[PDB]
Amino acid sequence: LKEDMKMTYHMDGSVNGHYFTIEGEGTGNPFKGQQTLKLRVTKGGPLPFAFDILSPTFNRVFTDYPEDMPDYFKQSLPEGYSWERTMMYDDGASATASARISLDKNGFVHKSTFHGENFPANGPVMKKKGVNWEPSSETITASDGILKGDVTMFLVLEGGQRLKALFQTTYKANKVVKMPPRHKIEHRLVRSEDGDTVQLQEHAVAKYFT
Repeated sequence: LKEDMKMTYHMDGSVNGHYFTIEGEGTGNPFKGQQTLKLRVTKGGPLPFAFDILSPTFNRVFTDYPEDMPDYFKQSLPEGYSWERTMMYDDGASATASARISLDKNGFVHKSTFHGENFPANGPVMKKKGVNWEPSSETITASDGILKGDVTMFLVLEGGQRLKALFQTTYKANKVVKMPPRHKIEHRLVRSEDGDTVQLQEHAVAKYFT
């Protein structure tokens, strides 16, 4: 690892049975928990839903961990880890996702999938009324060599509303690492658009409870 890393992204996904592919590149400082991504829809575009439902799928290596806390994700390198995720929305929509994080000569390789269903046809997701996720705090717990993450998510929508979702994730390293205590990761993710390339910026900091 170094302070200036590169990443590449490939996602195959679908939402309400409409399939798409996204590719892109990123840079970040994994020690400061900072990453900036540049993503392009290469098949199935333009997306007929709010991009925000995909953005958390696009890497806890980029988490600022305290020096004295075991860092599950950085320990996993160079082999890396994978995760599986469920996302349950307050409107009845639901989605699953998975990702595998590894390293080649250029930097991180991020390969993900996404499957979303039952987003209401006339609702803010399918009408593209997402703005940004509110900052959130994911609780991370350790058991039997794997981590589980739990976070209640609020998508800010146009017109002042919010849509709630429950995200649950299981993070699985390839090898045995030193396991952390129960803790939280504070996430701040911002999306920006320019009719060509979607930008995501995330800052993430791990901290002890209390």
